[PDB]
Amino acid sequence: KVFGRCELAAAMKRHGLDNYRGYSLGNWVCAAKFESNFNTQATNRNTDGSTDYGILQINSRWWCNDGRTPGSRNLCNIPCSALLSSDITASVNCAKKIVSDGNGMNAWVAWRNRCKGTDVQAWIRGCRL
Ligand SMILES: Nc1ccc([As](=O)(O)O)cc1
Ligand SMILES: Nc1ccc([As](=O)(O)O)cc1
Ligand SMILES: Nc1ccc([As](=O)(O)O)cc1
Ligand code: NA
Repeated sequence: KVFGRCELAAAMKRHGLDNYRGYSLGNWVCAAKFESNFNTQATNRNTDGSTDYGILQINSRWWCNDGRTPGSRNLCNIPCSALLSSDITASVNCAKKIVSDGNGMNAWVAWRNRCKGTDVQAWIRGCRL
């Protein structure tokens, strides 16, 4: 599924990401835009052999099991394919675990480089939430 901007903002809010760990909703919408282009089916291989999955490009080295990242943890206890669903529940639950992990949203390279410190409220302008 390719989400619309306000459509994703509504979904993330309904799942309690807004202000989760102090990160306002625009942070999560911005991250999703620059990690996946709002596409739940997005996958991208990393140099280390792991792969990033879904709307928030969750990594198989630590978070989900993709059957091919030898030496990996599956801390969200989920197959990585579950993170590609049109239903973002699994991605959201796993993201809440990641953002609690210690480095907060810095875990997401696109957020750090393209969202952090910017006017992220712009990402939810016009939405009815
Ligand atoms: N903004 C953005 C554009 C393209 C992609 As991709 O799913 O092609 O790696 C991901 C994010
Ligand atoms: N050889 C081997 C291949 C894949 C995995 As796994 O990414 O499912 O944990 C573990 C070991
Ligand atoms: N200056 C400023 C910085 C961030 C935010 As907000 O995205 O946490 O609502 C609001 C104002
Ligand atoms: Na894994």
